[PDB]
Amino acid sequence: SGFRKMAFPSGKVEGCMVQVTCGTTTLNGLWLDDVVYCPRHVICTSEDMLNPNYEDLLIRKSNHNFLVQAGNVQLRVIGHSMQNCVLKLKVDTANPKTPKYKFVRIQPGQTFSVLACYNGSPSGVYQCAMRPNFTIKGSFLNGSCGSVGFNIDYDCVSFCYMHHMELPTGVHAGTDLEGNFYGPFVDRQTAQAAGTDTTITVNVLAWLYAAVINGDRWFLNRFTTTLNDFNLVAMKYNYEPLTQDHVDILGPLSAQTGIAVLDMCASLKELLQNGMNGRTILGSALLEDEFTPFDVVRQCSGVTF
Amino acid sequence: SGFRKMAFPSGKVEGCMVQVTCGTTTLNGLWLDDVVYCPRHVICTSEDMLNPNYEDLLIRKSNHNFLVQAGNVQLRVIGHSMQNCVLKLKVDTANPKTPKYKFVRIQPGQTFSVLACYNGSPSGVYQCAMRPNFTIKGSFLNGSCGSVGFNIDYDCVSFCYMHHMELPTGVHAGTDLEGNFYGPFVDRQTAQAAGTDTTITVNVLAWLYAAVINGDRWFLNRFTTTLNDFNLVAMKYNYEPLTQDHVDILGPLSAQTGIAVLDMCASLKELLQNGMNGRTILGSALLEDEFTPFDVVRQCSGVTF
Ligand SMILES: [Cl-]
Repeated sequence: SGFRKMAFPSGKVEGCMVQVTCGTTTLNGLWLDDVVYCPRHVICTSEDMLNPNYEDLLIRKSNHNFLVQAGNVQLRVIGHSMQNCVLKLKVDTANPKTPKYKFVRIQPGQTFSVLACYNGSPSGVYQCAMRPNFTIKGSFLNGSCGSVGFNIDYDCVSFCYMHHMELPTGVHAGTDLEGNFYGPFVDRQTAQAAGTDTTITVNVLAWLYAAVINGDRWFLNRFTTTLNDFNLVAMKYNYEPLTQDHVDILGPLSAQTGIAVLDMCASLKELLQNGMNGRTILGSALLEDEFTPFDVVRQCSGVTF
Repeated sequence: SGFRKMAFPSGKVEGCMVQVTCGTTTLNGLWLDDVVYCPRHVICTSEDMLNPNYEDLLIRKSNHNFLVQAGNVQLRVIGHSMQNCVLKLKVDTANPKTPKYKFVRIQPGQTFSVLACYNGSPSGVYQCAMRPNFTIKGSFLNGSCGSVGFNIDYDCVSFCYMHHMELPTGVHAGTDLEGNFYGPFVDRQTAQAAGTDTTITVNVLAWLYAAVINGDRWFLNRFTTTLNDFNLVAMKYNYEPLTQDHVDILGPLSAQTGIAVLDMCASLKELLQNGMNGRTILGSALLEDEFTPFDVVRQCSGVTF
């Protein structure tokens, strides 16, 4: 029993982290087969970041200007190219630790693990979600760019995020591994602000199911609701509208616990309207929305990799 | 910026996890050099656990009864012994992935990362603390025993916990790697209940410092206090008494932020007496106590391994 915010084991990704230095700038790269992926802003100065022209800045860079180091050993760069907001540095040696991997672009509401790194060295691992406003709430300091987010399906690492930017509000923005930013953000130091941080309703419901499975039940009530009635309350509280697709995804948790999805929605409705009254659910005093239904099933069943 | 509940990278420990089977019971073992460590209750049936005599049960076991498997490859057991509540299974092959390591017995209030495993396979990683009542609040299902907790200091893994038992209240108990239980718990299925779950005051204060560093400051006030005055409130709210040793440990965070330790204590006092008023601190609606002062410095500075 027990339910914790749990990251995937990070060893398969640790073996892919390298240091990338261009001039005075050092960040992290991801070494898969004979390619190292990193943020293109490695080529920028702090000045350049206000209004960088990356294609022009890249003209002054050659293969030998990209210093790539794996632990204590230097990698030889034999080519480089820009794809959207990432650079692909072709090296002469395939990473011998390359896991089975995929690149995936995730949807808002999906979760993933981040391996925070500095100077190519892993510092820690934690769990995040792609927020509905396409930011993530991470833990990133200067030098952490190029750290990646991922999921694991048995032996295959699906990389979904690379870290690029911190907004003035302290939230984080980045790209998929094809170099396309999530949301409207760009790799320049400019006035770009995050939209409404909507709560991921289907994830809250999954976590309430997790609570029931693990003994926390005080919030269950005698009520039910409808999708349309619940969504009137969801709107008031800046929650994502619940759809029939969400209901269907919660089917397995509903079957396991015997609590109809719409009954759990009525529990959530009362929690939103009345608060917690100083009580806790799975050790939290607020409604947690960074566990997906699949996360809950996984952790409550013991799936391994 | 940002502050997250962060575990250590788990790769060095992943390479040490094996499966141990005795008769009908399968759990996890830790393979370091030519020894595999696991809970001695692997030799028990579900019946045996009410009142097991481990020395008598072990008489009926030989080396060949302990099936140890590392991934898909079987290890040959050439000896076995019991040390307190763990078994040490000597194998004929040293683990080639053995990291630099130490065994440490931690103090209540200290934190560590857990690599939850099943059938010798890692499932996830998360951060815990040794509670003042010597339980931990983990996420463990049947088959997770033998999963370990650890800290990393650059390249050295300090193993501090091995998982053994779940109490009827859903909290968890286990041993150090010498097989001595934390607290008064025993590896039998009996009436043993946890004591008061005291809040780790020095950790709350460290996390409040983390909040100030990362932009959350609304709880700072115009007040100060003394150790003795603060401890009158700590007692009322089931907080650990704050000592001068704790004050000294917070010195570096006090120097960085310019907020005197006793001023932060006065902020905490007001939070305990008045609640949060529906506000949050670092994304939490309660006072988090599973970050140590060293954790906060580490995450706010970017230490790597
Ligand atoms: Cl909370």
